[PDB]
Amino acid sequence: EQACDICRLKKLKCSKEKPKCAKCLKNNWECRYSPKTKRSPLTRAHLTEVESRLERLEQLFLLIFPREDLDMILKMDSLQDIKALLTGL
Amino acid sequence: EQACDICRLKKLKCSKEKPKCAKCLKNNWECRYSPKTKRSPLTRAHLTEVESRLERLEQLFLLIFPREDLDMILKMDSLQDIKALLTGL
DNA sequence: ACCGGAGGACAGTCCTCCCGACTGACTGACGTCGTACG
DNA sequence: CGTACGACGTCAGTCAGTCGGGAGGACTGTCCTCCGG
Ligand SMILES: [Zn+2]
Ligand SMILES: [Zn+2]
Ligand SMILES: [Zn+2]
Ligand SMILES: [Zn+2]
Repeated sequence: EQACDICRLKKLKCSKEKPKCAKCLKNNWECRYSPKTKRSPLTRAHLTEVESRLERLEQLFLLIFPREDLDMILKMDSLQDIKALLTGL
Repeated sequence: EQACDICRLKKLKCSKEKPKCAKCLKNNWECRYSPKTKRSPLTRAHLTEVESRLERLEQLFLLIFPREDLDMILKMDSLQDIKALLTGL
């Protein structure tokens, strides 16, 4: 089943043979089969672990700071910004 | 297709007839077909939105509580109590 | 009766991969200028 | 001097190649019902 890295990236049929394969072989490229990427399980128990801890950190957050701040953090991607937020106390 | 509240809790086969079904007519029972109860979507995109929020709060709380059992706190249910606690900031 | 879990239709993932559109390059054709000849 | 021919340059059109939206579909895991112990 698994297509080689390059065929994946390019989205063309892979011959998939061993070691290399038609277009990496032909075209002159180093053909690889990368490991599947580890992702979190998409189960319902796990979505619920995570929604319900996020909820409880939100509940605790609100005893400490205003709701308007909740909404800012819940969007920040930068670690300086998450820290500065906290520094304006 | 939908089974009745009761056949649902008792786990027996439901006749499904409306308004009152098999048993619920028999045992002269309060027969409800309660509406289809919502869950949040199990999709990858939504698992991931929620995991990004949780990470950001998780990070914000590493700085509020650099010292431990945040989990102790996360389990409490009382608002006064939690706030009595935190005022040991 | 009661309820753990089998059974199965279904929701949605998460792969590989075919196909269409868009961009770039190459070739051809036309037009304009310059030179040569009358 | 004037006209004609050739050569070069520029523009347009067509073809090919590549990134991309996403169809196809096996599969993971859900989430019902209700069997039978
Ligand atoms: Zn390949
Ligand atoms: Zn390859
Ligand atoms: Zn019923
Ligand atoms: Zn009923």
